[PDB]
Amino acid sequence: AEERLRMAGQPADAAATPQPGITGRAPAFVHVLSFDLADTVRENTGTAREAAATVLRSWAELATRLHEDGPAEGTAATGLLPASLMVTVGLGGSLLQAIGAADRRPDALADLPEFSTDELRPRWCGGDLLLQIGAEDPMVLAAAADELVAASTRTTTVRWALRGFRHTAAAARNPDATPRNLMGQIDGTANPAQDHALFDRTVTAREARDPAHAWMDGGSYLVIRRIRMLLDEWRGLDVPARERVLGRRLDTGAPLGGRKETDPVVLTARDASGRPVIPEDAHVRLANPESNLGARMFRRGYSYDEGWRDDGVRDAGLLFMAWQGDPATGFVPVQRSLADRGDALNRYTRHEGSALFAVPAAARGRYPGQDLVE
Amino acid sequence: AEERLRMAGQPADAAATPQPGITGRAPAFVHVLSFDLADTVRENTGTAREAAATVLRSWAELATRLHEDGPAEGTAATGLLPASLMVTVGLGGSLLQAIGAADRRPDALADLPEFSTDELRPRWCGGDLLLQIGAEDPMVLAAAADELVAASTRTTTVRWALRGFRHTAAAARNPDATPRNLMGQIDGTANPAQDHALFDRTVTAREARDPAHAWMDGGSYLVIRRIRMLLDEWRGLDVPARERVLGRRLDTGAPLGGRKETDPVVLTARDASGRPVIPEDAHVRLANPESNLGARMFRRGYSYDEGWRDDGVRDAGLLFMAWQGDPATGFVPVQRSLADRGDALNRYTRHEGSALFAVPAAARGRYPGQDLVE
Ligand code: HEM
Ligand code: HEM
Repeated sequence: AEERLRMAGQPADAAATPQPGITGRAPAFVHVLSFDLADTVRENTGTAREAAATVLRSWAELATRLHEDGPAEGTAATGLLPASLMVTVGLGGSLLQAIGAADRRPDALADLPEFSTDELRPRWCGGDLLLQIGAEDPMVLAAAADELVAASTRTTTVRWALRGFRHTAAAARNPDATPRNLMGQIDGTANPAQDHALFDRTVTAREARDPAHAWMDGGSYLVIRRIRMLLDEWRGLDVPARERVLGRRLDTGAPLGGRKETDPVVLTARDASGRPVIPEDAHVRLANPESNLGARMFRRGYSYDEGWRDDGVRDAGLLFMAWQGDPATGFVPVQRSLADRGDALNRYTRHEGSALFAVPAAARGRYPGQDLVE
Repeated sequence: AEERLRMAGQPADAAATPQPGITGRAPAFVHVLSFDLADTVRENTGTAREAAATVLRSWAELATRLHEDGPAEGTAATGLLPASLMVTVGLGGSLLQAIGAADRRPDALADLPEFSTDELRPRWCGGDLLLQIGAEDPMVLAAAADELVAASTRTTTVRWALRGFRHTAAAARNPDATPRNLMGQIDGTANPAQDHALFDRTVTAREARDPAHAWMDGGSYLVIRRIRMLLDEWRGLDVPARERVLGRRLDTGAPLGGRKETDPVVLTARDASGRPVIPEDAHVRLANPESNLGARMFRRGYSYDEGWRDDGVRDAGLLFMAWQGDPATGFVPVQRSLADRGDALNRYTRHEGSALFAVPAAARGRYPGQDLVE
């Protein structure tokens, strides 16, 4: 009962680094918003930089109030508990271009490459600025998102936005169990544990050798992918076929040759026929760090459901979010493996949006990106 | 703590009448889906009737399993508590036309009139068939909706669908408190209490005098309105101005001349100037049964958030749902008062979708609409 109620009844840890929204338990709901600087503030790099400073300071001041007290009285969230409300601010490479700070762009903020399976909509890609807003309650989330967007109106425009969800802690039979996605799969098993030195090695940017790039010291890079799931096709597969696509069992989450969710995926194991226990094209084989020269990431994603598009196909799937110190040793080589080496999951998924954001560490009395912008 | 956990941890009352989804505590989430019979089943009224019988029986059988056991293993909801999952089935007047049952249409199923403030999109209006799916958890809801839509694929097509939300019970400081909407207003105060004879008088269809219409005995009629809120304009009003628009206080929900949420709205009360305490154009004045020759309804609505449309304006608002025994003595005269007599709330709202559905009573070993269709 205590763990069923904790997420909805407690505030987030506002001191979590680099910013709230990476460590700790992930709340049940997310709103991911990508913003562009308004066309009216782009006369020159100076007017763009002043706009960026205005909105980043405004968001930081409001985030501090939201973390400490919640959405104000007179909002949709009046009368509700803090529900683990957390606000994360991210900066796109395009922001640095727009404000005349190209020489401050770290190598890790390089644009993501195209991949062979991309079906990306340009209006769902990129963005100068990111807000990731999380909460255990949708009304707390809605009230915070409304306030934060209102603070941005004169300097920015919403480029794209997506709401996502997981199960709520209150509805979990076992509150410590790994969540499932819309394909019914246990989702998150192989993430590095947060109390582990592997977590910081995976998530935190490498200390800059160029002081122009040191504004990202202690920060992390977020890759977002909007991945539609082909759920009608997936529904046609029986359970053994679904498990062959993934490499893990649907009921237990165990690797196909194991017995428990936490048993290791043994990529060298062979069955009685001499063929691999984990199929050659199984998702967990091709995504494994062992298949990618050690590339690793922290996946903290959400499901989304946008209803039905005009052609009648369901638009629902995975709001994929991966955290790493450098996309070149995380998302990028792994996604190249999935795209080029024939991940069986490619038959049931479509990457339709994409963005990369730099998420700097919080600093006392300073707003995210201040030492970049000012 | 017990009331914070009850909605997420308990099944719905599957024996609630006319069907689940009207009485009891309303779950935090809803998915409203409107379906049309597929164009391929409309050769004649006989092929349409056979399609209707197929999908209604399929939905009823699946609803029985969902109410008793929840979404199956191998779905997104595996490992979750029942979360008050409830499924309601409704029938549109257009269904009765399509299956050759025009003489079975009760007078109360007459099409809603146009109102002077309508801004309705035709693709967001009407429908042959309704599913209202509710749950306290979004993954339980998503899994049930997926199964129910899958059961409908060969006979129907989704016409429109909208997901809605309230606060979760787990996040309520006071779990018995009335919910708020996206304008921050306390929403639901004047509803008839469920343990009250007024509730059944308000919600339940009047016993038919024509046996051809008796299939709706014990049922209710649902009016759905998709009402966009002009939240950016609303944000410009100070609190006294917001309260003047509504007629009730933002902090307490009391009528302007009262002290407590439950104090009566005294429409005859005058201030020291001789003017009404409750303004002449306040929403709660024009919506009051006293202003409408006793017309009354049971409002069981949800908030929605569909992001931003192509013109950049936020598409969020109220998924209005009103239950009554006859729209002519419920929704219709009240909406005519709001539209024609200048409700101040008209300045901040836009009705963009609309539907009327007949929701018949459940019967032992029979599916909703069986005695109409067979
Ligand atoms: C909708 C698309 C996807 C689905 C449904 C999906 C699902 C899953 C599932 C169920 C697992 C096993 C449990 C776990 O360890 O988390 C897994 C593992 C993993 N996935 Fe995905 N995934 C998707 C896309 C991606 C993408 C785009 C990437 C990276 C580019 C990725 C990287 C990984 C990694 C690194 C692992 C852990 C492998 C290991 O070390 O054992 N996934 N995925
Ligand atoms: C987005 C649009 C609307 C909003 C924000 C809104 C909000 C409210 C609020 C805050 C109350 C007071 C608390 C309560 O008694 O529930 C109220 C009362 C009421 N509303 Fe609305 N409403 C909207 C649209 C409508 C519509 C379309 C109808 C019917 C056609 C309606 C019918 C009523 C009724 C009957 C009452 C109770 C009046 C009484 O007996 O005191 N409302 N509404």
